[PDB]
Amino acid sequence: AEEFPVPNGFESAYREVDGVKLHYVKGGQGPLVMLVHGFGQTWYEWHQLMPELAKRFTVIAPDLPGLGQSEPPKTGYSGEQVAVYLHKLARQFSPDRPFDLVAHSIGIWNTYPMVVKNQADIARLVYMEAPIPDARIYRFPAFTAQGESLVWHFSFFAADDRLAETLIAGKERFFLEHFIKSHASNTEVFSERLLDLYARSYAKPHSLNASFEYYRALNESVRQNAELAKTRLQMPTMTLAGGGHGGMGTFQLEQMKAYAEDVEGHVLPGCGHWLPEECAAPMNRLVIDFLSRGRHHH
Amino acid sequence: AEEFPVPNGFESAYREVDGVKLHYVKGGQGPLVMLVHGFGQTWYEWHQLMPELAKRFTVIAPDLPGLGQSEPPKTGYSGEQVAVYLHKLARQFSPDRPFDLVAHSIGIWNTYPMVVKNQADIARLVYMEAPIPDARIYRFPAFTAQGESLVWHFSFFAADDRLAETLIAGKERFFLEHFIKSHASNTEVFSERLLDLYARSYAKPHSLNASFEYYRALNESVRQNAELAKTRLQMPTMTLAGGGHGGMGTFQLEQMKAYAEDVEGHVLPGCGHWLPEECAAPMNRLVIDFLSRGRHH
Repeated sequence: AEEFPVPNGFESAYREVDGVKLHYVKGGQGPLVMLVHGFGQTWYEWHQLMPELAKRFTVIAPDLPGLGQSEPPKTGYSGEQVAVYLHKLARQFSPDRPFDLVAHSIGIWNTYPMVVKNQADIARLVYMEAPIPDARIYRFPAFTAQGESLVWHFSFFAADDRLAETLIAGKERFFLEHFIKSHASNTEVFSERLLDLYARSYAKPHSLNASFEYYRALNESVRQNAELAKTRLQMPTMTLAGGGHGGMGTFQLEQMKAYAEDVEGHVLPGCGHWLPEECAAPMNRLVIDFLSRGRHHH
Repeated sequence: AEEFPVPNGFESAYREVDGVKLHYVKGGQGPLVMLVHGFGQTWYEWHQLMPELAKRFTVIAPDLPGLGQSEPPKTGYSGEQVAVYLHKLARQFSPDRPFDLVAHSIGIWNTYPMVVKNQADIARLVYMEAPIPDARIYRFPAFTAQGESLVWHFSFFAADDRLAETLIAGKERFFLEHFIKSHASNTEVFSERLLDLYARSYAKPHSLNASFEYYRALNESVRQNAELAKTRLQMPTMTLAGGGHGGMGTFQLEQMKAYAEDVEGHVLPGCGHWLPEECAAPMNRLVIDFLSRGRHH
């Protein structure tokens, strides 16, 4: 059985990486593009982009360790630790040439270290909708004049005593609907059915815990990145962010300018945090065009 | 039936104020001092201070509307609305003389408007461990280099769709122990027995909901106070804050300086948010001494 429907022409499969069984969905032909999902979701957030991208590239979309159908990490949930798994997975499929990387939400946290440490392995980079973990995250407000702030969940999820697991267990669907809609401009794109699918996946006990362990390691990731960022990124990079309610707006590109020498950014009006679903068509177009400036299958 | 044990020589009673039945505990004789508790607690947080103050003052400690044994407010949960109930309650017991006020946590939110609107009724004021609702609250961080921040719960509690009640219902005792200890320096004073008492009170469905309605009204309280703060407080004021884990530190006094002409402040080392329980000896002493500068028994 599969947690999410696999697009025609794609395969659902697994690979062991450093003793951890990673799930991914793969299809297409040509140079490799790895798509990395974020919190509250799985490989499936990429299911609309995948068929289009697969016309020109080999596309792989893994589940992050502990989430979807991937085994939890055996090392830890810090960015540097998780990035090893994703880098080695990509290298299994693209040993002889650099690959492209697209990441959303905590997919950014879990890839930045392997990007900065293995720059020759990364042809082009697309990051969307989340800060790279650094001191900037300590500036986001706890509360706003309009109500709940964007990232108070960083504290909720990082809290000890299994605070988040304990409160959310038995209420996973309820919580995820609130969380998704509070970070969305276009809530309509999230059908009750789609919410059901995502909720059932992250409700698996080890996945509910894994979700929050990423946040429990966030300060460690910030400290790791303080050292890593001494080396700027040199590959062509694009950032995307939502310009509507729930989105990062200008923050995404502005932060990335501090990390990357060669970066272009777009803010998508009318879209929030969940770009692949809220603004599928324009997001897909921007990603496909940016990656197609490089070598690919015709 | 009582949720918490009354100190010897005190009485547990109720007063109807504007159609709302308020619970309070009262004892002593002399000029009136009203003690107003905050979130996660009830009048009981004052139970150690109460007998000491009662040697020189008439002491009243009410339960905030909807919390402890008090009915929910009929108007609303904004500071200005709740302050009416508390001002009227105090004035029933001290109709002809100013009274003293001590408030902790959201007790501050629920008293500030009646202090600024009725300055002649307030002889001396002690505020501890919470911001007065104003624009400064939007500057607190969501996350810190140590972990969870002081006031991320403002967002959690204010969130739509009854987010906090829905998640916390059935898990009130677990949640309260985490919340209290995460905001404490001296966590050891929160025995399982004491936590059981506080949890059973706020787990009453209407109390769990009321708790969060104060936060859902927070932005309204900020808007209210923007107008009220055009007049500085003129009565003697003291602020207390914890200097340990979970405490407000220097913020308490620094904010109060913008509100009060006559203010002295203290930061208590090794103490977090829960001053009456974490640091009873020094906190009680500071409060008794400050209030005893004025007329007492």
